[PDB]
Amino acid sequence: EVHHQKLVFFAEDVGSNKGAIIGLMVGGVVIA
Amino acid sequence: EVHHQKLVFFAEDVGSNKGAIIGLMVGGVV
Amino acid sequence: EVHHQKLVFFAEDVGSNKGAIIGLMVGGVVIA
Amino acid sequence: EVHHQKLVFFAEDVGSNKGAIIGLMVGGVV
Amino acid sequence: EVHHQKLVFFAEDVGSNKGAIIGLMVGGVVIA
Amino acid sequence: EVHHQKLVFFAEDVGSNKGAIIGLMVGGVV
Amino acid sequence: EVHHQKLVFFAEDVGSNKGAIIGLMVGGVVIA
Amino acid sequence: EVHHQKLVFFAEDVGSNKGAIIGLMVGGVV
Amino acid sequence: EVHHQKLVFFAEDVGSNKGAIIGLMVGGVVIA
Amino acid sequence: EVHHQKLVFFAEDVGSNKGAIIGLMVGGVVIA
Amino acid sequence: EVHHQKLVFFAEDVGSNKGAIIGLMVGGVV
Amino acid sequence: EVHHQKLVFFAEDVGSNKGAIIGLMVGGVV
Amino acid sequence: EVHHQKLVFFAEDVGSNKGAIIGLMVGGVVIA
Amino acid sequence: EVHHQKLVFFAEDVGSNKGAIIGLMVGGVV
Amino acid sequence: EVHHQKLVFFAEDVGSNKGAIIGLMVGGVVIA
Amino acid sequence: EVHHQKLVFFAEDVGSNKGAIIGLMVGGVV
Repeated sequence: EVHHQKLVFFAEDVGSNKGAIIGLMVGGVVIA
Repeated sequence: EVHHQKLVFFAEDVGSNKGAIIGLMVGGVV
Repeated sequence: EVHHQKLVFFAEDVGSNKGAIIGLMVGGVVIA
Repeated sequence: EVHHQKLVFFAEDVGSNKGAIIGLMVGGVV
Repeated sequence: EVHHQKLVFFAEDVGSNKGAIIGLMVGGVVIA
Repeated sequence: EVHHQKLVFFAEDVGSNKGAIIGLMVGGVV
Repeated sequence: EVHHQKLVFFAEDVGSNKGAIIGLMVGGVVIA
Repeated sequence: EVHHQKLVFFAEDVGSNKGAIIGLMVGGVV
Repeated sequence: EVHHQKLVFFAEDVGSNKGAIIGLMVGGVVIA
Repeated sequence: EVHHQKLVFFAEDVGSNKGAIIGLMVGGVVIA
Repeated sequence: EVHHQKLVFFAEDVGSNKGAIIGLMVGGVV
Repeated sequence: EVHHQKLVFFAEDVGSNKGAIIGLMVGGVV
Repeated sequence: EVHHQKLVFFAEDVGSNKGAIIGLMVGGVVIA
Repeated sequence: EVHHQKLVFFAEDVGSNKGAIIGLMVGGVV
Repeated sequence: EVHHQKLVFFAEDVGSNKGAIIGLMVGGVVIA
Repeated sequence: EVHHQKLVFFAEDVGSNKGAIIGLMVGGVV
């Protein structure tokens, strides 16, 4: 089947927003 | 044959926003 | 066959907007 | 066989604007 | 087949506008 | 086979417009 | 086959006009 | 078909006049 | 602090002159 | 502190020149 | 100091003359 | 504290040239 | 503190050059 | 305090070169 | 100590060069 | 603090020059 990628991230604030470190490293290898 | 690549981030501030570290690294070889 | 890449980022600040560090690096390699 | 590339960013303010750091660097080598 | 790229950025300044940093660097190469 | 390239920015001001720093550098070589 | 490039920039100034930094440097070359 | 290149900038005028810094350096050669 | 950009392109034609496709689209903007 | 970028590409055509595809898309952004 | 921008193209001429395609669209504005 | 970025590619021919596909897309968001 | 990034690719063809598919995608994200 | 990022590829042809798939995806967040 | 990264790949031919699929996916995450 | 940006391409011809397809699109926004 064809590649289906879904990445959902939620980051809500209710007083003092800061922000954390979020790193998404996606790697794919294949022939042709 | 559809390649559905959906990347969504939901950020909502209520008091005072600062700044998050969002790093999206997508690498593909064919 | 049909590439559908969609990146949607929501940044709704109701208090004081600052500035987040977002880096979108997508790399594709394919033999023509 | 269409290449649908949609990049949408929603930046809303209701108090004070500053300056976010968003970098979109995509590389496609065919 | 056919490339359809759509970049949409929303900036709703309601308080006191300033200025954000947005870099759009799309690199595409193909052998003709 | 129309290469649809739409680049749209919506900057609104109802307080005190200033100056956003946006750089659009699309590079394509066939 | 045919390039349909459209750049639309909306800048409101209901509060007070100023001056945004908008750099439009798109480069497209094809072998002849 | 014909190359449909459209560059449009819409600036409002309600507050104190000033001037935006736009650099339209689009390069397209075959 | 000071931009020192230099583009040097060497193209020899000892066999037969033709026509290379060189696209120079550098964009540099700074907030004022 | 200070950026020093140097891109050097060597193309020594001795047989029969044609044309290669080389895309240099450097994207750099920074809050001032 | 002063902005040192240098653009030099050195094309030789030994065989049959023709003509290269150079698109110099450098955009720099503050 | 210098940021040294050196990118060098050596393409040598002694028979017949064609056309390689090299794409260098780097993104630095500070 | 001092970044030293060097990418050196060697491609010496003594027979018949064709065309390899090389994609260099480096992404860096850091809070200013 | 030096970040030595050295990436080297040695491709040598003797008869007839074709085209290898070289994909380097380096992503780092801090 | 400071990050020292060294990647060396050899690909030599002696008759009929082809080329294999080599994908290097490096990912690093850290705070500030 | 001089921003050294050196872009140099060495294209030689001793057989029969044609046309390389090179696209240099550097985007920098401060």
